[PDB]
Amino acid sequence: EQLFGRQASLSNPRVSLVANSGTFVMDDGRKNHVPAYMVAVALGGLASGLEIG
Amino acid sequence: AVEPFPRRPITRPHASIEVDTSGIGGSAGSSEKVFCLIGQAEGGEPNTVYELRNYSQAKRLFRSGELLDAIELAWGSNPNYTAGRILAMRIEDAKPASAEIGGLKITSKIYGNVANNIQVGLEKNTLSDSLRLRVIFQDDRFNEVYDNIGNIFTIKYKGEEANATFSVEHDEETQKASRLVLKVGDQEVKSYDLTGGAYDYTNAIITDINQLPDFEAKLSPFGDKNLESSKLDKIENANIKDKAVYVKAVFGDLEKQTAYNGIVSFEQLNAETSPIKTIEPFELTKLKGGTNGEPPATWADKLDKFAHEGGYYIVPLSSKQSVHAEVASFVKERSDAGEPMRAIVGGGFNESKEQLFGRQASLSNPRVSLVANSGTFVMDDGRKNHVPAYMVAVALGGLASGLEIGESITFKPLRVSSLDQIYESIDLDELNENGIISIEFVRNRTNTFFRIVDDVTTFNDKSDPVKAEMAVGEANDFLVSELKVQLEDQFIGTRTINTSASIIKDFIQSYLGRKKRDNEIQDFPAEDVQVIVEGNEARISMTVYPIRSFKKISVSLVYKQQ
Repeated sequence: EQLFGRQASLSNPRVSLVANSGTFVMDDGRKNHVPAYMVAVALGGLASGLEIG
Repeated sequence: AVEPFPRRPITRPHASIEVDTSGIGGSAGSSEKVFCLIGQAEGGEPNTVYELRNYSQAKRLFRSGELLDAIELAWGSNPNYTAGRILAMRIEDAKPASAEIGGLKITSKIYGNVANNIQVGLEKNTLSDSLRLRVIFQDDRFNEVYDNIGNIFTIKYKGEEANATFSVEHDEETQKASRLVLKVGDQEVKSYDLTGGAYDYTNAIITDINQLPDFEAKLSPFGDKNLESSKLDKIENANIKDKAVYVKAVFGDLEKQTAYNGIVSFEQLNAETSPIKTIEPFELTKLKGGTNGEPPATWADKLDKFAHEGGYYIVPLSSKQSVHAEVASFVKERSDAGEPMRAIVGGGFNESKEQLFGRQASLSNPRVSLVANSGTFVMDDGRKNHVPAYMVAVALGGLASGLEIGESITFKPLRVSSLDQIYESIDLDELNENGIISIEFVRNRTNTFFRIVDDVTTFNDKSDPVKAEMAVGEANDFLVSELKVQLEDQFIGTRTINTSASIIKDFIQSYLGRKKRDNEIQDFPAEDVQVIVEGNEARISMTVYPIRSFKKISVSLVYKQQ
């Protein structure tokens, strides 16, 4: 519902809203539990690597 | 014709797999020609012709009936000679079912007695001052629900002034409500006529109201609502300073969403110049008045519907002699008009050969062939059905549709499980000599076949193959028709500045030579062509030898010593 609240406030094709939050295992073996905007980086880093098509 | 069903909109990318007793069934194969059928069939629009490419569409639209069984025979009779595309129209003049409750006239997209099993109802959503809808079609178990119906956006006035009022006016001449005015403290800021122009959409109004420093119009997230302004509802003096003032288009929201329902159409009840009966919640109630009607005494109007459709083969699923005459007259008309066709007919169970001769005596036409045998077929789901001849006629029609133009149905096998009567050699000869097409049984060491003995039309004379053998006549038919239409395009259709008789003669000879190079025709006389031109008209005459098939072999044996 809060996600829909953000959707209600914001509806723009130039932006996408990610909902899930999780944890990542990183260098040195440390695993960090992080908010969604860190997941957003993973989506952004992925999309950056993918080709245009 | 019309390919009725477009895509279903989808929501998510996924793969789903579900066990079932039955599959998707047959499929239309590549074909030069098209196959037309008429018969008893539940579902679909009466007096409308539908094109089918797959058995799934036939199930989805022609929900049940002997017609749907006929399609299965057409594509299931032989995988090698699978029948081509299909044109179908239901004989029964079914009716829709209707419900008129709660300010709404509700009618069924489905036509027939099934339509009365549709239930639709509205409910009041106390949580958001909105109406709610549910649609259930119990036979197909199709359940649909809509919520927050009608409410688009909310307005709040934020200033300290005593009173803010929201008003919408009504036009009685057309029953529309096309004004929306915001007033605060007996002073007006703006007024939006909802009759197009400046504020055609509610989107602009929301933008307009939001610009006002003392107001905010906020979009409801429950369902896309960008309706045109004219669809807003009658509203009279709503206090904008309060917690929430709703802007409503009850029918407009219903009109958009309900268009996507697969079962129902909605109309807004006019009272019985009468004002609008208010759309209000009501119990989920059955639709009523949907029936199958009765078939017409004459099928001529139905057959006239197929003119200019290109279906070479047409089969009526009936045994009535008068109906057969109607088709024969209709086919005769189309052939002269420039649309050649062939009709396949067969009536009743185990009908007497004398009665077959009675039909032959009444009817002798090269454009039609009469099938005598009746039998039973094993079909999908393991059910085996014992059926009249006109269902066998479909198998012949479906077979002939799959075969190439130059190849006859003669002697080809058939999958029919069994036949009512097993004609003897003499019995078969009498039928074939009298222009009756029949089925023959043979047995291998451990195999059994049902074969089509030969191609013969009701026309009896053996003198002219084109009259007798439909395969030969069909080859001539497609040859001429394909030639003329091409010729029309080059000279009549396309802008031609000049033309001579000899030029036409060369073009004709070029066309025929190409056919021989494709093996479509075996031989012909090159010098026999004639061309005459007379003002705006030209006469063309030519001859081509029909193909001859292999019929008789006689053998004798001699035993000897050593």
